[PDB]
Amino acid sequence: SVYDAAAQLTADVKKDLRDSWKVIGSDKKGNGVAMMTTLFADNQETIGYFKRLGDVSQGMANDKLRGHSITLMYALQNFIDQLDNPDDLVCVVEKFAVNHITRKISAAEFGKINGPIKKVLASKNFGDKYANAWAKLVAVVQAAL
Amino acid sequence: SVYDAAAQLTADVKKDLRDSWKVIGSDKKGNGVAMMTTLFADNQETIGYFKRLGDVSQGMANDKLRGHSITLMYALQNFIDQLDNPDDLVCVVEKFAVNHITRKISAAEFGKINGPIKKVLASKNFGDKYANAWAKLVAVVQAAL
Ligand code: HEM
Ligand code: HEM
Repeated sequence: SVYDAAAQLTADVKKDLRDSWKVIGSDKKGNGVAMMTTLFADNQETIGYFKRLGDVSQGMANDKLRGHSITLMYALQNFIDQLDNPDDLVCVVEKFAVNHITRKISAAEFGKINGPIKKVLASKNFGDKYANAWAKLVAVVQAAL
Repeated sequence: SVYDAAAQLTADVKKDLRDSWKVIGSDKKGNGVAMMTTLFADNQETIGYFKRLGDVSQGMANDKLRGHSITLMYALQNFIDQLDNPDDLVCVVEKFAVNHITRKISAAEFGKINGPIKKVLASKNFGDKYANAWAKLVAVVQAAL
């Protein structure tokens, strides 16, 4: 249940999400592309889904990948801004869930983003505590897939 | 080209866009839904395109419409944040252009959003000068359709 999952976002989890987002959200282009390239490097089997983006190995030089990556960060910004109201968080989560359901992305495969997030956070000196907080937010989307 | 349309946006236009966005972008849920409901009220012929959202006459109560409306405002937030780097603005614009090209939305049809934007701006006392500024930003997307 997406609603039960959303209920897991306690006061402490919400603060950790906001505190870490202040840092990684300040450079959407840089961190967005970093998240994507890490996903492709650590999980080669997912590259097939991103056929439209072309040669993703080009990274920042790939205009489609850069546009996609920046936009992905605004999806996260959206989630963060909705933390105060669970009903609004749920409706935006289900909107993006549909974007992935149509792409045939399962909850299990969506969860492969946790690795990349953990690594990007770690590069900015945010440890497991923060990685786990983000895993709970990702879990809300997983519940809708 | 899209780059040409983007590179054209002058300092004064960007100033008006950012000044007005500070206000209408401060209540994404409220103004986003207002924009969509106005589009449906003034251009009833577009309702059919949004059948995935269900009964759009439900307004704020429609969770799918609310989720869509909030997300649409983040696309605009994205545009506004990229104003000073045409290269980044172009790649995000082309990303969203694809979202509409796949739905068979022509440049002319996409321009129907200007009416609703003008009205929402006016509700906050931003006159024609501001509506014209926004029409220029919308024109950047039209250059990609
Ligand atoms: C934090 C997690 C993630 C977020 C916030 C997210 C967000 C997004 C957004 C906003 C889009 C664009 C939707 C559209 O315009 O159609 C997108 C597209 C896509 N996402 Fe994700 N995504 C995430 C994780 C993943 C993962 C882990 C996979 C794959 C294993 C995935 C696969 C896709 C695919 C295939 C597309 C379509 C790309 C295209 O052809 O343009 N996403 N995602
Ligand atoms: C300020 C201008 C506009 C912006 C920034 C915008 C933004 C968006 C965004 C972000 C999406 C979601 C893309 C996806 O997840 O697939 C969307 C979907 C859509 N847009 Fe727009 N849009 C605008 C104007 C229009 C206009 C004027 C029309 C039609 C005359 C239109 C028709 C559509 C349709 C049919 C969808 C699909 C809705 C669905 O089934 O979920 N858009 N738009």
